[PDB]
Amino acid sequence: MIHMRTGVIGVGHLGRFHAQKYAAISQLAGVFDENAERAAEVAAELRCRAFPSVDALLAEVDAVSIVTPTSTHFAVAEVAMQAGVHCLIEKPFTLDTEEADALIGMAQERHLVLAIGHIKRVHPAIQYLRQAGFGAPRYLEAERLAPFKPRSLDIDVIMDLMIHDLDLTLLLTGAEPVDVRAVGVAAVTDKADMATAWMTLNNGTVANLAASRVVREPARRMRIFWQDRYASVDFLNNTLHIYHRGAGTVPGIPGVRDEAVDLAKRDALAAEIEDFLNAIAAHRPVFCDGVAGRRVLAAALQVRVAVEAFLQR
Ligand SMILES: O=S(=O)(O)C[C@H](O)[C@@H](O)CS(=O)(=O)O
Repeated sequence: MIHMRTGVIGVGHLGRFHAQKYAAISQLAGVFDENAERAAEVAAELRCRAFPSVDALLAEVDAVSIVTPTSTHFAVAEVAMQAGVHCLIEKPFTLDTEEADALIGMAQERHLVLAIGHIKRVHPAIQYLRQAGFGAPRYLEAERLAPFKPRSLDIDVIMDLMIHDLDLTLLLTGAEPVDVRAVGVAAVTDKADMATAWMTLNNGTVANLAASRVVREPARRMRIFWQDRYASVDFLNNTLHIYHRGAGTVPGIPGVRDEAVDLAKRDALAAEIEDFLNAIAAHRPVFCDGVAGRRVLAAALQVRVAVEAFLQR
């Protein structure tokens, strides 16, 4: 438990979970939401305050999570940083890279920790693969497929789904995109319901990333290819398999050993929030800062522009 005054700005569906975590691991002053009823129920459930304004929240805390709609991230984070308050912003960072540039600048001027909520970085399989030190993968192939739900029309297939694997790509490789091509399929509306991007980075890595909001059953998978290894990750079922050239148990693939990696299930959002607060308190680097958030944001905008161009021809 960290000794820190914390708050959440925006306590809808996911903001409430942020608030639960902060209440468990820090001194949660309370919450603010534009819908007063909703803040009031969140505060009643967590036994914190429901604040009458964002400013009165900010007066009583050192750090906040910002879990408001993406188009509001800039204005809210601007107010929060003007008050010298550190910020964990839910992904995606902002709507465009100029807002992200401005908040990075204001954060540096204020000597504030700026973290973006890119939860997939703290997934147990990704942590294990980073600690294995395999180097930059040469090829990544990923699928993020979500069933159509009443709210799916507000799911941006690139900015809300694919951005996870775009970010993972940029992190595991440490490289920058040189070429982005993409296709999209729009069934319900003019907006893509599924998209697939083919990204070439400046170290020669290729990422082949699919996302959909209209599938039957969920699917969250990533296959990763190095020169001497193959990693298969089921994010949903929390499983990891690593193949190397070996001693013969794998059917249909000769001369390879499949190592089933024993992954522990942990609370990802609790992990991300503890990391944010430790970064403030120890001055150590946070799991995903503003710079990385903007990197993936620029890539995702490239993908989306390509997708909308495909769909419009
Ligand atoms: O089980 S795995 O996760 O190892 C791969 C899948 O079986 C297959 O759908 C895709 S692949 O094997 O051709 O890359």
